[PDB]
Amino acid sequence: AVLSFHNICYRVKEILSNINGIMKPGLNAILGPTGGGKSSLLDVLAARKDPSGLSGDVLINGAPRPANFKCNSGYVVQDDVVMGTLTVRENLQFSAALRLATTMTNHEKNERINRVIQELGLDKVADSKVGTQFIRGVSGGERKRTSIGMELITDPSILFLDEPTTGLDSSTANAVLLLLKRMSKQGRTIIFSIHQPRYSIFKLFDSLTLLASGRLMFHGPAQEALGYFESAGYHCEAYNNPADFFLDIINGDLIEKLAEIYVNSSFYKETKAELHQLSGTTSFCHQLRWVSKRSFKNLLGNPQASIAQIIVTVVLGLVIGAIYFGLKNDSTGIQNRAGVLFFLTTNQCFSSVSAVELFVVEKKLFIHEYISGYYRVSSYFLGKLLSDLLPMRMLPSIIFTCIVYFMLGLKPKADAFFVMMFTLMMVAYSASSMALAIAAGQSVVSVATLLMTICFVFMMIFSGLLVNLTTIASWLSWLQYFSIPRYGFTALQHNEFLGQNFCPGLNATGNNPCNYATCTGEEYLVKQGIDLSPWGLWKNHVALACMIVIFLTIAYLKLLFLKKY
Amino acid sequence: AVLSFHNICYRVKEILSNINGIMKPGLNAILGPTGGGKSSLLDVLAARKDPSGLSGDVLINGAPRPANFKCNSGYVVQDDVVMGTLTVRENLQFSAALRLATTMTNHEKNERINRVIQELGLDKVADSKVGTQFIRGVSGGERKRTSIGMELITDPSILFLDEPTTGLDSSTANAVLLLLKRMSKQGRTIIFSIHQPRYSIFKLFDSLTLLASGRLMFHGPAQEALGYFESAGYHCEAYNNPADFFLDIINGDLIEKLAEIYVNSSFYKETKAELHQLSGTTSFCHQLRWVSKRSFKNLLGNPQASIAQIIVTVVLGLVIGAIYFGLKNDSTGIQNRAGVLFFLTTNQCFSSVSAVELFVVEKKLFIHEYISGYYRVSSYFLGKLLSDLLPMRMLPSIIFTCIVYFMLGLKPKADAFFVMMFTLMMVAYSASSMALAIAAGQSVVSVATLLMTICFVFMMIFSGLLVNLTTIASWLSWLQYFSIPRYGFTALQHNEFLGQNFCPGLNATGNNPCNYATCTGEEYLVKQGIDLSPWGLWKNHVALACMIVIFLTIAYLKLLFLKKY
Ligand SMILES: Cc1ccc(NC(=O)c2ccc(CN3CCN(C)CC3)cc2)cc1Nc1nccc(-c2cccnc2)n1
Ligand SMILES: CC(C)CCC[C@@H](C)[C@H]1CC[C@H]2[C@@H]3CC=C4C[C@@H](O)CC[C@]4(C)[C@H]3CC[C@]12C
Ligand SMILES: CC(C)CCC[C@@H](C)[C@H]1CC[C@H]2[C@@H]3CC=C4C[C@@H](O)CC[C@]4(C)[C@H]3CC[C@]12C
Repeated sequence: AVLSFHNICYRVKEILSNINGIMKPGLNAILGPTGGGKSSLLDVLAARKDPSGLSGDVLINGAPRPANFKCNSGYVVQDDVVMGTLTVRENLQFSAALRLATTMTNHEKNERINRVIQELGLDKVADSKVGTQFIRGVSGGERKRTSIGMELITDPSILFLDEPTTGLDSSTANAVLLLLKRMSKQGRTIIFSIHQPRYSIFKLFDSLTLLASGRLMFHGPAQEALGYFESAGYHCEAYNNPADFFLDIINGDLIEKLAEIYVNSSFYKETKAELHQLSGTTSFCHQLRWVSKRSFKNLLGNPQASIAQIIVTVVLGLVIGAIYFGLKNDSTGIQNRAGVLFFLTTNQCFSSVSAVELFVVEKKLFIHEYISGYYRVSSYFLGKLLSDLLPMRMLPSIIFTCIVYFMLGLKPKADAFFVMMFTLMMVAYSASSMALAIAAGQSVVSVATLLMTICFVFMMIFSGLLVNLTTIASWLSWLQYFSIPRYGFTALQHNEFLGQNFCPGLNATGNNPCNYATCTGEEYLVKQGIDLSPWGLWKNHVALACMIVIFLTIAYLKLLFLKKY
Repeated sequence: AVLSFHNICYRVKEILSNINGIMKPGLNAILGPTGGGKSSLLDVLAARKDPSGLSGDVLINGAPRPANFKCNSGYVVQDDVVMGTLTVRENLQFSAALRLATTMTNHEKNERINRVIQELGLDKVADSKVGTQFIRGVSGGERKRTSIGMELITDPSILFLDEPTTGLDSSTANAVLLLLKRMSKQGRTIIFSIHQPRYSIFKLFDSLTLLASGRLMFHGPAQEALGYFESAGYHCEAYNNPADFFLDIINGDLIEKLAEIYVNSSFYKETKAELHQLSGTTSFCHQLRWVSKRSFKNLLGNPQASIAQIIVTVVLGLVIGAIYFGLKNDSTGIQNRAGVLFFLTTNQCFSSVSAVELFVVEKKLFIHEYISGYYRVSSYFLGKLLSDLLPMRMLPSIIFTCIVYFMLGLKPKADAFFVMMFTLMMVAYSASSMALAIAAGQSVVSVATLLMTICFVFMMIFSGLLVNLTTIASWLSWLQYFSIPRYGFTALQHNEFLGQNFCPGLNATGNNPCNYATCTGEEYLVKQGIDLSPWGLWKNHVALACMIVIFLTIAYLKLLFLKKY
């Protein structure tokens, strides 16, 4: 194929202006400083910029662009979207399992990818972890071509690369481009935007589209690539870089002085002729099965934050298991259970600040994938929390009630012990479902951690311990239902002080003199304003279920309405 | 003033090796890549590297370095050390007020610095805020020139500049380079290390000392600056950068091939001739008066970290003031009073995370000023907390207990109001001192926060409310004394349960049947196990003062034993 664009303009102040470059198959390039449009019109061609400010017409061999054009062409980006704790043969496995595996069977995807790993120089390191900045692995010179093949699995026709060789250890930074030379001969239109090449590839190109000050510059066809500026007064000369002086008139030795050449130039007079010549979603249930495989294999591969909520949980169980040990039934038994039941509820809230890193640590990965048509939004959101949020906020609840229960000496039944295990694994979801809502769809975390714990302290006040709720008169008992650690703390106190006594040496079973005593259980709950009825126990657990579905929806309601551009 | 160094070696693996350069008065330079040794030998000549790993010698006009060599030579650095929210005239005033003017009075410093601001291009914007990243102001081309004049006040001999043009908006990047030429004509030996110049001032220098791979490289003299590489095979050619092709040898068109030409070059053999020829704390009381004037001015002009700790104090005072309001003396008066006293002492303890930014955010400021001999460490530390710690930890305490005391209805005495205002501003310093102890002398905040709020939860348990302390049996009750909000909570509970009744309609002054009642005040305190005597109240305050003196001391001790190099 062949790309072209005529009379392109754009606004957010008008950013770009009328440019009319052509783009033949081969190996193109975009040049210029960072302030110009070296990173702008790449997002115009690949349907990445917003179609509001776009005015001109961009063509693909005379025909206009299809309605599915962005999901057939690669967009290898600068910041690497390859997953860290994953195998390379597993990483290309994930790309092949979504874009093209609708009809071909499971021994047809593995022969197409072996055609790719036999390219790229990859068969030596084909079964290693790619490594992160935190864990050593495959070096940075070999991960950029690893991300190239992830969008080469489907058969493309344009590879919109996005400045590969920046911060890429220049001794082997050419190894990406000499690789790009040999793959360009098969009929691929490599269109990218390199960042400050010195001299070496200035002959090893096919067509430049240098831009400066975000306005306009040609030199579309370029193998001579320098002859346009040696007749304009401002000459690049002996002992001068050719690729740096061209934009040095804004660097201080006007750009309008070299802009005005193109009314009477040597390349504009032929390109307007051709540009005026030609002027006239699959298998939903397969998705969240395979999306579930990455986030689970990511957790096993990185055992530094996974065990970090297991050790600090079972250590904290033993400290509460050692401070409290054999709590008695004396006069200091009401206060001794009011604390240890308050600590288990509040720790299940405040240790759920670490769910902000479930969506915001890889927000750059998500927007690139959904715009490339891998999976639907609801398949990501129903699959992500089903794989990481559930089995990391459930097992650190049942270990944290199995250790503590037979060390304190609570009510030693069988059904009343499976409720305390149930309420902690329900309040920890309804605490984490709050953190998922005010985080998803952002870029930083230091405005969604100072905001969340400043709202988790206003929930800690109305909790039936520091207030004694049935004393605020009218206009501040309607904030009482908005606090998550209430409903866990009430249901934990309901099955705890039923049928117990705290006045040993006397008896008040049915003969109760001497008021202002609080020595039996069932009068203590009356004073704290909670119902003495078996419906009143399960009233909280149907409230947290409605607190989860409300909060989890407005996460998924805001993952749809985000700027996917 | 003339520098000379012969056969320098340096080990942390030896990074550096034998270098043989001579530095003439004029305007020198240091070139090369960032991974090499351009940023390494600047800290060797300017006495910033430690003299341990150094084996070679440096000479100032044949004499070695005196014991006071770093206290006459400025070290203008690449990241700015100018105070952001301060005016330029007072900023250069502070630089003059410490180094030289102990004998002259206050009408000689402005006589010298008016000559300085008449240079430098300062006479337009001499009286504004210089600004920072977060708050705007004077542009970057004027902020870097302010640091130059800041260490130009005392009459120097060498200005060891430290890569000025890093990220410095190239159209006026030559302006500071043009400014350095004119001041150098009067006996200023400028030694700096530029970062990738294009072509222009490469000829407008006096003596390069280009280096690469941290090993060695020559061209000491520089007036032709290119005549060496046209005789070495790897010739810099027409239409090629001369500034890069000298160091493009690290990219591979071998660096060591050029080093073998250095045993037979035209500059190795005559430089060894001369180097083998020539080889054969003031007014301490005045200091902390003036140091406190800066940081107090840094609170006035920056109303984003000062009034932010007043609004969240007074919007919290009403929320506490409205939840509890007119607390009674009936049977739910104990729990309703122990809550709000627990929430006041812990809120002063978790409001200590906002004081670890008091030393950490300006460590790069403190290291540069102490090695240049501005002030002693005991003047900086004792001058810091007098200005930024005292009037910002006390004023959000007495506004927090005045607005709530009559709002709740506590004991309406006169002296019992001056204990609650006193104890909260006594627990606040001891809380802020502990956050000063495990932060002072570090680089990142996110280690001294997840280590400190993991310790201020081990103090929130042993706090007289969630434990009922006389049940921890033997071997964890020795951990009872290591917790800061215990001492603030007991002394607040001591003067608030003394002399009241929580048993309306009955009376237990000397007639108390019906045990487990807690109808009087003094039965509640003995049930918690605190001393019911005027010694036990003031026992906590003398314990808190011993906590302050211990923690403030190790803040001062770990400031001394720091790697100031
Ligand atoms: C078990 C508990 C009970 C109460 C509290 N918090 C408070 O008692 C409290 C009091 C006042 C404020 C208000 N603060 C005022 C100033 N502004 C700026 C911020 C909020 C906040 C919290 C924390 C905890 N525990 C807790 N909190 C956070 C984290 C952890 C934790 C535990 C284990 C592993 N990792 C983290 N544990
Ligand atoms: C703004 C959003 C996030 C918070 C929504 C709070 C609401 C939805 C929560 C707080 C209190 C909860 C209610 C408390 C009482 C009951 C019991 C029963 O009669 C129906 C459910 C119902 C009515 C709960 C439904 C969910 C509930 C109404
Ligand atoms: C490193 C620090 C925090 C712990 C060291 C202990 C210091 C800080 C604290 C902990 C317990 C405190 C002691 C507890 C008991 C008393 C009461 C009286 O007899 C004199 C003060 C004295 C003796 C306190 C002095 C300060 C003290 C010793």
